Amino acid sequence: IVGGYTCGANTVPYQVSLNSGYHFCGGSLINSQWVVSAAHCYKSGIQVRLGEDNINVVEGNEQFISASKSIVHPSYNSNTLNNDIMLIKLKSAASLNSRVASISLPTSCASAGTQCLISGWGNTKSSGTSYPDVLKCLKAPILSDSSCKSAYPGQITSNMFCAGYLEGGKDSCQGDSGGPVVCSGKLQGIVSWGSGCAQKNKPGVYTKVCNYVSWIKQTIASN
Ligand SMILES: NC(=[NH2+])c1ccc2[nH]c(-c3cc(F)ccc3[O-])nc2c1
Ligand SMILES: [Ca+2]
Repeated sequence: IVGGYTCGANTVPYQVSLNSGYHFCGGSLINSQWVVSAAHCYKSGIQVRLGEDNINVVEGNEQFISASKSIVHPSYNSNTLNNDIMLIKLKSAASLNSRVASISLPTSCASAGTQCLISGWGNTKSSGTSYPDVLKCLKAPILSDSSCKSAYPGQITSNMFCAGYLEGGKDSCQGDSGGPVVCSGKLQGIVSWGSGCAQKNKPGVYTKVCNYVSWIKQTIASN
């Protein structure tokens, strides 16, 4: 997260860290046994780490659970990143409490101008790499579809939306992929891609979760 602030320990209780010997992507807990992340974060050997603040220190509240299976959307296109969503089923259910809690799926899509919270342990520098130990937060608005298509002509599909600042300086970045974009208490986006990080007129692009709620529900119901 570039231009963000320290969230504060366990203030984003649905945030998870996907780990394979190091943090490589974020994710969101949607119920005690499932996590939603980005399809491009897929790899085998994933351990889901819940209740984290400093990912390099066991401070208490952490729950490390192995993934039993990861389900990448069947129509995920790795060249366009269209349908960049994946569901991860945990080997055992997590113990939910005030520090580890799930976030709700939306019933309607969010409008331009909606203010959202983006969080993650990704790079905090736009020019270079500085990875934080604790969770960073960023408040950012959803941009109109015309400004998003004007910024990335021919690369935005109806399953994506832009959020951020066209002046540059505040954005999600590498290491934040798969993490949450929460607006009014509902999970509206998944950190997916962008051109560099916090560059002027190049806002971040997010997977539009409201287009996948029936898919998520039907997939969880059958697995
Ligand atoms: N500017 C952004 N809003 C952004 C967000 C997530 C990213 N994730 C990545 C990324 C880069 C890699 F080289 C490998 C995996 C990633 O998720 N770049 C990203 C850029
Ligand atoms: Ca920790």
